[PDB]
Amino acid sequence: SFEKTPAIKIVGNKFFDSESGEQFFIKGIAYQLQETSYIDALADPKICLRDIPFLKMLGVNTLRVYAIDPTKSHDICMEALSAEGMYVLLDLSEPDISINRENPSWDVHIFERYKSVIDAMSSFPNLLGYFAGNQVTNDHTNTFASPFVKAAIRDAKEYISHSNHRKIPVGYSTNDDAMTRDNLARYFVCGDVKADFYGINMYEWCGYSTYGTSGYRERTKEFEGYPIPVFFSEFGCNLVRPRPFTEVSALYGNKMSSVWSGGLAYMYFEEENEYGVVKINDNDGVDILPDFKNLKKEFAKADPKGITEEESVECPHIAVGVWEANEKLPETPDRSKCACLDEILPCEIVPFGKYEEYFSYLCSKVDCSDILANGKTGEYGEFSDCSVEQKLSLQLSKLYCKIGANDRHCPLNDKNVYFNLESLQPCKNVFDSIRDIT
Ligand SMILES: OC[C@H]1O[C@@H](O[C@@H]2[C@@H](O)[C@H](O[C@@H]3[C@@H](O)[C@@H](O[C@@H]4[C@@H](O)[C@H](O[C@@H]5[C@@H](O)[C@H](O)O[C@H](CO)[C@H]5O)O[C@H](CO)[C@H]4O)O[C@H](CO)[C@H]3O)O[C@H](CO)[C@H]2O)[C@H](O)[C@@H](O)[C@@H]1O
Ligand SMILES: *[C@H]1O[C@H](CO)[C@@H](O)[C@H](O[C@@H]2O[C@H](CO)[C@@H](O)[C@H](O[C@@H]3O[C@H](CO)[C@@H](O)[C@H](O[C@@H]4O[C@H](CO)[C@@H](O)[C@H](O)[C@H]4O)[C@H]3O)[C@H]2O)[C@H]1O
Repeated sequence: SFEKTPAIKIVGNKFFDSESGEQFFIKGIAYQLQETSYIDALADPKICLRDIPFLKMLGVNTLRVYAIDPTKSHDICMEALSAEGMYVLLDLSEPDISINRENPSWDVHIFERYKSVIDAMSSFPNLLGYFAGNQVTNDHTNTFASPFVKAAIRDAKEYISHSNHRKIPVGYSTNDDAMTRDNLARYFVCGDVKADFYGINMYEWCGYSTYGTSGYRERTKEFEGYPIPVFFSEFGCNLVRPRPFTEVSALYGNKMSSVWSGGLAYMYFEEENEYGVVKINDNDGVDILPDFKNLKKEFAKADPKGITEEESVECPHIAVGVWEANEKLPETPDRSKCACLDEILPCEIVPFGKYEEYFSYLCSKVDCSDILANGKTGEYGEFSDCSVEQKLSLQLSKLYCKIGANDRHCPLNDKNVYFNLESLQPCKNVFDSIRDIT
């Protein structure tokens, strides 16, 4: 039963309870513990059922979760959250499968991860939204990663649209770098593809600050009229402790409630970074920290005055060293096309420092244009959406064919290289593409 959490929908630049029609404001906290490299607390009832009572005391209605394991069940925890009126904002990526901001790709491997999370989590009415990326671009040196994130938003949205699932919105979470902030926010609502909502990591308010002096007034004037819901994906600067959380009074106050859809405190668990409101002891029990009462009191005080439901933008121009995100986006990764490489290529490589070494080597012998992806120029190779191993295998196979010894000896020395016997057996279009490529 999900009665206490009606699905939230988006109308204009606001969230609304789909049953009541009242504006929904996020009063949230980040909930993530640091087998899989990440820990999925929502897959383990002994963890989530310990914490929900404290989350209830805090007064939160939303958790932000950075990584789930899609191979595990989540209904116990999601139902337990619903019973307390709590929703989940969830990233689609995980640290080891996270668009690489320094070497960006939007490919079948990352897309498969995204689909897996969508198929694991979309049945829950209290799944508020998905993040298709989190601070990928983070300064003026890696703005070219943003077209890859936009492609991911488009493709996650399309995958959801074509699925039988409720049309859970797909958004983006960004940092607060002064040089890139404005351009990023415009980019994610520009042209033909838009984020559904937008979260900003917001640490401008530290200790006993004010609306005017923190920078909140400037950010609020900045986002006034923004076409999609906007909120703080993180808040809780820890410069002064115990954190007063007096920013909460401002965020849900009259001047900010008309622009922002609330925010999520960072974070629940105390870990090496010192941002918790609770600490898990040696006995796996919850010890409440000095911050907890302050957040609780502020959330309890917060009463945002909302409206009721009944009541294309130009992309930033390109400038070298300032903004290098092309409006033109990578294509939707094509699992079938890429899977036909596994079938027809003579020389294959099992997944692995070696990528950079081997691409350097192979791309000195054959033309790697077909696997390159350039977010600055909007030039994306025909097989740039395949997995890194598929891309490497393509180049190795091209070299094998160029040598033409046809002796089943693949021209790269590595235990991970093998000749593909399936290649000898008598995907038609991909074959034509690859046969053409030789
Ligand atoms: O670095 C790891 C971390 O980085 C994040 O991205 C950051 C981003 O948060 C950052 O945003 C800038 C804010 O820090 C902002 O904050 C200023 C605030 O710190 C300052 O505090 C006062 C303090 O200086 C004083 O001594 O004592 C008083 C006590 O009351 C404090 O209030 O107050 C300023 C105004 O008075 C306030 O602006 O400043 C700028 C301008 O808005 C923000 O851009 O920018 C970083 C560098 O560009 C950026 O890397 C990520 O989100 C996170 O994931 C990473 O882990
Ligand atoms: C906001 O600021 C606080 C404190 O200043 C900071 O600790 C937060 O950092 C997040 O904390 C979480 C743990 O509490 C982490 O899970 C989280 O990490 C990020 O999670 C996303 C979601 O799964 C992944 O996509 C990240 O993975 C990296 O992604 C980048 C961009 O795609 C890639 O370049 C990297 O290859 C990849 O590792 C991941 O680190 C963490 O961000 C702040 O959000």
